Amino acid sequence: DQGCAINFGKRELKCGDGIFIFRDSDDWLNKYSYYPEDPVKLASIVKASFEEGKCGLNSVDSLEHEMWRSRADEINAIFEENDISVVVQDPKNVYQRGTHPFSRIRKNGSFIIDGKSRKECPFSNRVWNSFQIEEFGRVYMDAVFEYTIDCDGSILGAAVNGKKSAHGSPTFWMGSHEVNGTWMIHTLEALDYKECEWPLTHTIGTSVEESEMFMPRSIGGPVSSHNHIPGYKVQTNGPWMQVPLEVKREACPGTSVIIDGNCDGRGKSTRSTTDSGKVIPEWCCRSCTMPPVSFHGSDGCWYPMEIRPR
Amino acid sequence: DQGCAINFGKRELKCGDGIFIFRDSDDWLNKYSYYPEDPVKLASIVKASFEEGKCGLNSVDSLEHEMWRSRADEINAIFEENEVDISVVVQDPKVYQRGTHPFSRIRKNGSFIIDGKSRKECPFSNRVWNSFQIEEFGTGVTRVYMDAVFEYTIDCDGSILGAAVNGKKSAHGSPTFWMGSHEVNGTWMIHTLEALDYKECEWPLTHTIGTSESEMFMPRSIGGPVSSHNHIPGYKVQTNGPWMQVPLEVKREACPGTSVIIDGNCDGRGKSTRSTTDSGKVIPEWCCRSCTMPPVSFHGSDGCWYPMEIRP
Repeated sequence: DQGCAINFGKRELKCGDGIFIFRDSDDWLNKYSYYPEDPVKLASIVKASFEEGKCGLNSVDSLEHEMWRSRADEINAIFEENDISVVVQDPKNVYQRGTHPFSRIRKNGSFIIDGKSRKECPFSNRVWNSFQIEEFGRVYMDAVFEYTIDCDGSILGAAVNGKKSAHGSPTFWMGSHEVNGTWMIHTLEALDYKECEWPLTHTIGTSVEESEMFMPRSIGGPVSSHNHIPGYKVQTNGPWMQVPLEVKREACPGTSVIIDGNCDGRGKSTRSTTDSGKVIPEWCCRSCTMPPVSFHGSDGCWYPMEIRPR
Repeated sequence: DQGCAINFGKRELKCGDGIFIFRDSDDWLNKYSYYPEDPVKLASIVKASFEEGKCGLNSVDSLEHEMWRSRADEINAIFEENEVDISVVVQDPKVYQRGTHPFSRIRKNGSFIIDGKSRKECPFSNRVWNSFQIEEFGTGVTRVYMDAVFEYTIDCDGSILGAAVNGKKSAHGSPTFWMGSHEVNGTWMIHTLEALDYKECEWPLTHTIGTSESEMFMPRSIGGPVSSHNHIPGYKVQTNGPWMQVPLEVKREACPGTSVIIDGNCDGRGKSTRSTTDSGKVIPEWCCRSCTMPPVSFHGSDGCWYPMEIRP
């Protein structure tokens, strides 16, 4: 990796060789060309998997969904030639957990790629995480017949430096820093809602319990010391199911939080506006930090589980 | 951090933002100009430590030793001008060991030996080891600034470390250490390891990658990441290894003029032994228990050495 970074805090320019992790993989929104195994073996794989009694798939991330939407037509043409057709519907960005791996090779039935749990096949009868990537990047994919719950490590990244760190992915970016001795989040952009856990071999400083972390493990978020914000426990019932998120350290427009010690807390997150689009600027919280945190997603301003409407 | 990686001939260019670590920290050998706390208060600190019963210091890294060598004279001059019967002399550990005291808080020619042989009068007990912290990492056109600390700590300083992982690639870094792992057919395994000192500060738990103590190649106490990335298959922890040498280079190749054959009959797990004997003659009769086909061999001061699993 022959490159040439430049800092501005410590004022370096140092060039040479090493390891680089770019965020801009979060910005190359559509440049990949996902080529699965081949236009033949994949067809037989899905045909067999349907023939065993798996109604439809369940994408794991936006990359899988894009690949399937682009390559449904080739598989349909192949089957035409050699009684099943794949119809790729749309989840907004809320890829949930399927509970089956692919199956081994040996009316108009359908293999819905990721559809609503319409009482005809629940999430139980779906294949979720049964691909793995061989080339970093055009990306080639290979099928797998073993169930897994950890995300694919071939596309992840992590890095630490002097008082700086960053957990990356093409659809995720968390950036921590150390101030006054401790490590705490300061950037967080999520473009999906995955449910694959972060692998241990790509976490930095795995020496924590799952009770101080900000982003929970199941939603997919590194299990480390860098992943937590002081004064806030795990965000189980957070606003994680939304479209592109951003965790921000500022009170949401028109509202205010006054640090108290008498108002109940630790329930579920609540939007700043009511169901009729009216703000409620009467927010309290228990012992929290001086500024509040607030997500910025699909509906807009949400608040963490420690900030309640008084 | 707006930098990028370039491919020659292919003439691609991918710039942006992120985190960048470079090996070349093990290439830039002499540009640092270390500045201590200040010319005046460091003198008072070492004077107070001497008054409380600490014979001398003990450097931990090459950076501290070079700083002391460069800046002993200023402290000597300040001491002279303040009329005090002390003077610091700095010797030369070729191998930095462990003291047991932090700097003491401020409130015939005595000797405050920086790092010299344990001459049965100033043992390691009366020595200060790890009492500094880099605050700013300089500007350059680098000038590392150091601030005292009065609490004993056995971890190294994180302001100069760095770790990174990517698709099937990893690297733990320092200006005096570079381990680089990769993932081939399953697990992770070292493929490059260059050490320039013999430190004894443990790697910090917050700058490791995959912290999930009997398979690690480089031991913990010598100072080496506690991670799954830190091991070589078939070779267990290197307690009595050849770590005490000047720049090492863990190489995966047979040693010159020798030969290794895997055997299920010979002894193992002893101590590291050099390829050439005490008289400069090789011994090409090397055996190994369960090991791997390409043997590993530390290349240090005297040349070839061998791990603890390979015996003559």
